[PDB]
Amino acid sequence: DYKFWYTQPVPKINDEFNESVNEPFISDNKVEDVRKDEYKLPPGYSWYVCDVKDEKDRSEIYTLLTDNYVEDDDNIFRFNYSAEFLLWALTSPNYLKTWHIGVKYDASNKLIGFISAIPTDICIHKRTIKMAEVNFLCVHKTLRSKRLAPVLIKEITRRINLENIWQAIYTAGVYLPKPVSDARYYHRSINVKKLIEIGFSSLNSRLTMSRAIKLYRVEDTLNIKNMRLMKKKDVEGVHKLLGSYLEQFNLYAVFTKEEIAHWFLPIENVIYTYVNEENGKIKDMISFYSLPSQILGNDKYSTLNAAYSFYNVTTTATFKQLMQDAILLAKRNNFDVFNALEVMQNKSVFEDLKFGEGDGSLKYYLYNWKCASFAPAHVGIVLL
Ligand SMILES: CCCCCCCCCCCCCC(=O)CSCCNC(=O)CCNC(=O)[C@H](O)C(C)(C)COP(=O)(O)OP(=O)(O)OC[C@H]1O[C@@H](n2cnc3c(N)ncnc32)[C@H](O)[C@@H]1OP(=O)(O)O
Ligand SMILES: COc1cccc(COC(=O)c2sc3ccccc3c2OC2CCNCC2)c1
Ligand SMILES: [Cl-]
Ligand SMILES: [Mg+2]
Repeated sequence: DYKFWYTQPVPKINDEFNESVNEPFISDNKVEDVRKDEYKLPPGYSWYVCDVKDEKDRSEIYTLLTDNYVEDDDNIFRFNYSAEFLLWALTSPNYLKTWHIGVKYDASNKLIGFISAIPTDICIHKRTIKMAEVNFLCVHKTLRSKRLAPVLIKEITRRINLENIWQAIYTAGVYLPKPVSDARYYHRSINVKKLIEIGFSSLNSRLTMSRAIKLYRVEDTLNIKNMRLMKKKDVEGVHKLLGSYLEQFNLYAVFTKEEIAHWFLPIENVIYTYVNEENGKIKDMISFYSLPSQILGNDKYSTLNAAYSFYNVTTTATFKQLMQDAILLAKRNNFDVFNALEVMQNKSVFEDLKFGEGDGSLKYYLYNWKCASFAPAHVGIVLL
């Protein structure tokens, strides 16, 4: 049963829609009727408006996530998004401070809950809808299974609806009512030895340590020799290349020139974008973001450095060549592992490029939207 989810404008567990259905569950909503009062929290807890632009507020959000955010099923790893990453993720064009919602415990003044949204135009099945992208829902490990999460969700929904937005996109590893797509992740080993010493990867009697190192070795030469860090001048070119590529997919964000500069211009230890320019034209792009995991209870290593495949477009190479280059660029930036979802064209290169299947999948969800579900090849958006 999904006692909370079932009260919400999302599909029931059995709902399945034709490709021709593509619409809200609840249309003709009115901003004027949205509740003005904040949702009621348990006694001794208060809403707090986080200023992601303030170093100190931002560090409180960081601590909460470092200690309490997503772990894998074996709880060896916990996501450790850096402060400077959270600042990029939360301050895209037209972002609203009042969509960055904390909850404090009054007696300690400590942040013990968070939820965020940013505004994004989302094209679902060729209809572009102004939506909210929701992320970084977190409750402190000590406060789990007390029905705080639905209060966080309902408060942000109300804050979102105040801006006349009635749809959202979000992703979770947990299964909820009901995904529009479901994409397994794959991982390409870069620093083999580390990955074995921490348990992520393993050896058979056939595959010895030296043999595993050799298996994953890469040639430090790019397939596209002029692939270079993106610069401000490249923004219009990236806009045209990415914008045109993304139109083939069933689900994707429609990016303005301003969002392209926000989402792609490199920031050390956050976002890496490389371009291939020919006649002042951007004809190829690789991008990936930095998402470390903290390694729980390993005597030797505290952090796994991990590049996450973001948006990759080639017109002068094979997609395999392009991704092979993405892997090398991540190795050049001291990543231990390169992670990708089986979205867009990704899956076609995983065998050849020596990716291993992960343990699970990332589900893609819409709020207050009814449509046909689809295979993840047709997914054209990567969240943070
Ligand atoms: C138009 C605007 C629309 C606005 C909003 C759109 C929707 C946005 C939705 C959010 C999108 C966020 C995307 C995102 O951030 C990326 S997915 C990452 C979520 N964060 C984590 O997993 C961190 C580790 N865990 C936690 O901090 C807690 O376990 C959380 C806070 C997850 C749940 O706290 P708790 O102490 O374990 O649980 P209770 O408080 O007792 O609450 C249980 C109720 O929460 C439902 N639940 C559990 N996990 C969920 C999840 N990941 N999405 C949605 N729902 C989730 C659950 O199914 C149940 O409902 P039910 O009884 O019906 O089954
Ligand atoms: C620490 O636990 C993990 C250990 C190993 C692997 C994972 C992976 O989980 C995910 O959801 C993934 S993979 C991937 C690969 C490329 C691009 C995105 C993602 C992704 O979603 C991201 C976007 C949604 N918000 C969290 C990360 C977890
Ligand atoms: Cl209610
Ligand atoms: Mg709770």
